[PDB]
Amino acid sequence: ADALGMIEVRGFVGMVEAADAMVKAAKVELIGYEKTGGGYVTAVVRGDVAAVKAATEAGQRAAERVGEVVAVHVIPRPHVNVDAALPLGRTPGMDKSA
Amino acid sequence: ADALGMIEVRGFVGMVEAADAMVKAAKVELIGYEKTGGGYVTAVVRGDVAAVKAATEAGQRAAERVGEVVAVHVIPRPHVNVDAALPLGRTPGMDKSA
Amino acid sequence: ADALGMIEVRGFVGMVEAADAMVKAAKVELIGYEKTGGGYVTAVVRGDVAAVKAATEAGQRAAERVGEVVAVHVIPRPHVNVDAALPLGRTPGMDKSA
Amino acid sequence: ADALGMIEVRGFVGMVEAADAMVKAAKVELIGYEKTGGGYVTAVVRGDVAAVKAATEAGQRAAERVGEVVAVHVIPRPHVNVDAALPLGRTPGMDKSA
Amino acid sequence: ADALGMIEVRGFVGMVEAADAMVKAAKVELIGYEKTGGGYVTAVVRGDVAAVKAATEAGQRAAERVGEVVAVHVIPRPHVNVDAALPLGRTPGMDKSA
Amino acid sequence: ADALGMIEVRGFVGMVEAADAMVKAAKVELIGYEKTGGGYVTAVVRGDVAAVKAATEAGQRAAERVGEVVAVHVIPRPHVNVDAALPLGRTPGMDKSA
Repeated sequence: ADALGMIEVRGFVGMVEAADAMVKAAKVELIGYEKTGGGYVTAVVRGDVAAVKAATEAGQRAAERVGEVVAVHVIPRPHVNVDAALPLGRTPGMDKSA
Repeated sequence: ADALGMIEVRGFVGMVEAADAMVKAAKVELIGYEKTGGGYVTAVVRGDVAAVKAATEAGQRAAERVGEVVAVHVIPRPHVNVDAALPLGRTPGMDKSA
Repeated sequence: ADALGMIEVRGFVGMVEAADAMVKAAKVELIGYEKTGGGYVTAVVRGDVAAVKAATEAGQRAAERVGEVVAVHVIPRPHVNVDAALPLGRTPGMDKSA
Repeated sequence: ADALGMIEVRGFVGMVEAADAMVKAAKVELIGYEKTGGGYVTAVVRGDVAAVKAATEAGQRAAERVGEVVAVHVIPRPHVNVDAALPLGRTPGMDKSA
Repeated sequence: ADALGMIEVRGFVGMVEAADAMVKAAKVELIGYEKTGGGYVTAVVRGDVAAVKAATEAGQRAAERVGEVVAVHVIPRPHVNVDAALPLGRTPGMDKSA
Repeated sequence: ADALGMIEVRGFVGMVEAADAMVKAAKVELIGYEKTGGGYVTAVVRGDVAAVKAATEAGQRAAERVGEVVAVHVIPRPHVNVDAALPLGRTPGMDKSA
């Protein structure tokens, strides 16, 4: 599975800026955003480990100027159970080559 | 794609005043508002880069008199993945010109 | 469009008292209330500029005795885009004379 | 219209005790409860003005022993627009006598 | 009606530990849990007064070690209006012997 | 019934890292995650008592590096009423062996 990048912000605007910067910096796909209430939202991007690493670093830098960044993290090889149980945009089995 | 303008406020009233001020200040379309819970809401406008910039600065000014503004930001050239994955009122492909 | 009055309270009871006082003080219609989570709720009334001004002032005075008022604001002539994009009870086109 | 009694608590348990105490203290009907997020909930009772006043004071007393009461308020003669626009268990027109 | 026991925790894990300890300590039924947002959740158990009293005391002791307990309370004889209007797992009339 | 493991975090990213670490550390199934609002989320894993214990300690370790962990707890032998009333991924009766 592709690597996993996540930028959590207590602020929609900052999360949007994180997402925009990430997809512009590297070959990663913004698959969606998670809403957990209380003003907390998370931008999720996926791609190769190198791409997700470069995107996440750029997303953090730019979002920090506009909003309240809660967390920034990269998971190079997410477990298949994680992708199946959590909404991260790469449901196992969703593949034409499968 | 149109430029993107956003005023985030922990308060519906302040966001409404922001939104009202933006569409009055320049030729921009208020496409809707995002609810992220915890009292956090974001007014979203779209238009040309010059127009959205003029709108947001007036919106920040107006919202600040009524509420606690959380974030104010403009993205002149938002990435297509962002408009596709996030609800910003400019879904790629939604155009009569095709 | 009719003028717009809004009383935001972090407390349902105080918001209800705001709403009750507003419709009693002047010729304005309580069109509903907006729920943005985190305990935040907003009472929305509409009517002529003078009526909404008198209502909002009475709503603020009484609500302040019972709850936590977040914001109080009046918009005399809300933009048509605001009424169309936001739930303020006067959707443009919803008129028998139209 | 019946008088309106309300006990708002940042805590479900405290609200439940408030509601229980109100309907036990006087001839009032617990019509339901409002959820505004952030842990905020409001118990709503309806009945004659004397009954709701007796209920709320007992409810405040009982809720205070269990939780953090946010607001306590009585509206003897609520405006018809309020009962029509807000969920208080006495929708105008809902009556067999017509 | 059976007695009513409630353990409110600002934390799902602590609420789960409360619920588990309660049903293990005495003859009470965990009927469900109430979600009021802001991280607030409440475990609700019902049974005879003695059983609910023993359960609630054990639920409080164990939950306090794991999470943030907001409120703990027992209602021996909840009013019929409470069980009808609030989701506490004993809707009046839901009985085969009725 | 399988043992129950839980990592609660006020942050989606920290919870995702917890969940990822748990299923990687031991033979446990991430059954899902609970959303209680206010930014609070809980990762839920099921498996043998030894496995879930190994998972949670690794999950706490991993989540703590990324976010603010709210609660960490293991229930070796959860009561059947808990699995029936709460969404923990092991509904009693859901078994081919019957």
